[PDB]
Order: sequence, then C-alpha cells, then structure tokens
Amino acid sequence: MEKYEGDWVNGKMHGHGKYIYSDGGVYEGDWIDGKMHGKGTYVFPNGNVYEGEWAHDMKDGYGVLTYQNGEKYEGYWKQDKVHGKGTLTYTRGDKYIGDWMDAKKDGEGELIYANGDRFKGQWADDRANGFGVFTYANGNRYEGEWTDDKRHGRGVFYCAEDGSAYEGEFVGGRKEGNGILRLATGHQLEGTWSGGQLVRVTSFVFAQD
Amino acid sequence: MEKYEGDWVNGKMHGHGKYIYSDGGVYEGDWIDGKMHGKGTYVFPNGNVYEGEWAHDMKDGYGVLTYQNGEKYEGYWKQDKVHGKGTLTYTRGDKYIGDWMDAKKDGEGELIYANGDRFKGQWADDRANGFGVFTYANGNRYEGEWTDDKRHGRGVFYCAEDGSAYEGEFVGGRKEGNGILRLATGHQLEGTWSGGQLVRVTSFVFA
Repeated sequence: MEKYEGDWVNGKMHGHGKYIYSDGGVYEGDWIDGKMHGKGTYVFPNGNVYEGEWAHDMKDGYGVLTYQNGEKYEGYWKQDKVHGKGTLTYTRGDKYIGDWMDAKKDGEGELIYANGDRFKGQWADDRANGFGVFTYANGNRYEGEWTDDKRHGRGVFYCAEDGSAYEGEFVGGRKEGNGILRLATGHQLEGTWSGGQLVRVTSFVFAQD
Repeated sequence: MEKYEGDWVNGKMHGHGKYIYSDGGVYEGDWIDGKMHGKGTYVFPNGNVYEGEWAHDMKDGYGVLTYQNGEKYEGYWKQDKVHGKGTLTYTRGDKYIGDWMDAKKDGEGELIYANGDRFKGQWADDRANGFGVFTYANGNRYEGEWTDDKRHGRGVFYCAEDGSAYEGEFVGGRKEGNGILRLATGHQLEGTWSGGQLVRVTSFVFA
C-alpha cells in the first residue's frame, strides 16, 4: 500500500511532499503536476539513494547517486540518464571525470585508475575513441589515436623497461606496419612490424647527435 | 765491358772474387764453379743492394735486400725468390713479418700498418686467406674467416663507434645472411642481412 504526505494543488501533488511507494523506498522534496520536480531525495528499495534536481518525474540537472556499494556519481542528468559533465567513482577506487552522453562516456574525459594508471583523451560509446594519452603505473606511456579502447592508428609508445620510444602505425592495440624505434643509446630503426614483432628493417642509423 | 779479380780453380772462378758486370753494378764474395755461391754482396745498377747467402748463382738462404727506395727485406730466399721466414719493411712504413712462398705471403703472417691498423692470421697468394684478426686504429676489430683480403664466412666484428658487436656470415667484406647483433645496452637482434643492410629480423630482445 502506497501513501503521500504533502501539499495538494488542483487535484495533484504540488509543492513539498513525502511519498512512500508500493515497493519499499520513499521520496521527499518538490512536486509539480503530481510528478517529482525540483530539488528532492529518493531512497530506493535496493539501498541506492539519489539527492539532487528532478524534472517531469525523472533526474534532470545536477544530482548525486550513491549506490549500496562504494559506486557514486556526482554530475548532471537529463531524463533519468547521466548526461553532460559528471564525476563517477567506481567501487574499485577508479574515477572518471568529464563528458557523458546518454549514460555513456562521450567527449573529453580523464579516467584515473586505483592501480596508478591514468588515461586522458576523447571518448565515444563509453570507450576511448580519437586522441588520448595513457600513462601506465610502471612508467610506460602511450600518446596518439584510439579505436574502441585500443591503440589504433598513428601513436608514440615509450617502454620504461628499455627506454626505446616507438613512432608509427598501431592495429588492434599492437604496433603493425611502418614505424620508427629509438633506443636510449640514440640507435634508431625504421621498417615494418607484424602483430608487435619487427619483420623488416628499412633503415638502421645511429646519429646520437 | 766485363772484368773479374779473384781466385781461379780448374778453368772457372772459385773462392773469394770481385766481379764488374757489362751493365753498371758489381759482386764481391764467394764463388763455386764460376757461379756466385756462399756469402757475398751484389750492388745492382738500379741501386738495389743484396748482402747474404747465394747458391748456383742465385740468392739462397738468409739475405738482406735494401731497395733504391726505403723498401728492405730481411729473411730467407730459395733460387732468387723470397721464401720461408721473412720481414719486409715497405717505403710506406708498413711491416710484414712471417711466412713467404715463391715471393708471395703464404702461411702465418703479421702485417703492422704505419696508420696503426694491424692484421695477424693466415695468408695465401700474398693476401689474407683463412682465419685472422684485423684490429683497426679507430678501435673497430674483426676476428674470423678471410677470402682474398676480404672478410668472408663466419666472423665477429666490433664497431667502436656504437660499441656494438656482430656474429654471423660475411660475403665480400660485408655482412650477408644469418647473424646476431648485440648493442652496448644488452639489446640483441637475430635475422638476415643483405649487402650491409638488415632485411629480416628472426628475434629482438633486451638483456
């Protein structure tokens, strides 16, 4: 059995009001035309809680959704979906700050991982797409083009293990086709890579300069 | 206008004797059966001078030939040809010490260059053939097989310029075919070289 305690206008809930839904979990805050509208808080049966701005019975504008588990989103909503600027903390400790579209990461975004890794760059369909920089915990670093959370196209990868930066084509997160490899010495290699293994050397200069 | 002044036996020059030849240039020393034989010296018209051992009218045994120019050979002769152990100084300043055959370098020999370079190894037909070590003035060094004064077959070459060492096949004084290349880092490369350019990579590692 559902129930309400608040302000009535015309024949509908309007103004401040607290509402208990048939399923466990309540709402307290602002109402317009019998819909949740304005600043209010919802406590869900599943233990999740939203407090922030509503419009036409949905989360719209700035709001904070904290989950039963660590997960917490602080940012903007449009029609009950995460939309625009937003910061999401994952249970893991990983954090995304940046641009959301239709409950997916889309645009400029920085994801700082709990393992010390961090990526900043362009996102599309909730995955890295376009330019970006991944800096690995170990000291390895990528800078260049991404396709579907994979290093794809022209990129520069540095390997902390042996120095030796690579400049060239990437395919499916591995270096493929023409490229250049500088080692810490000043030794450079030009040629072709096949699935991350060097096949052919075009040039083999030194020129430390 | 020939002439002689020395010892006669039977009907020929025999014992000590000095001889002036038709062309300018003389001989003074030992004679047998009217031939230069034993210890004696010849001063040639061309300005060359030999002093050493003779047999049957030719240089045979140990002798010293000093030339019109700086060139000087100290070693063994057989029938007027440089033969066996010998040391030759060139006008250049270069020195060869070692084994000669029929007036050509043949066997074990060390050539010390005036530019600081040095080769030691096996010679044939007056050129490096078989094993040997060339050490370059700059610090570069080769050790392995030679064919006709060229690095040919299995060899190890070190390049002082980039402190890298290569182990593999050489063809015509350049690295060709399968080989391994270690760099100063610890990075090693396996694969095939063509002329002196890497074509194909088998392995690539860091140590």
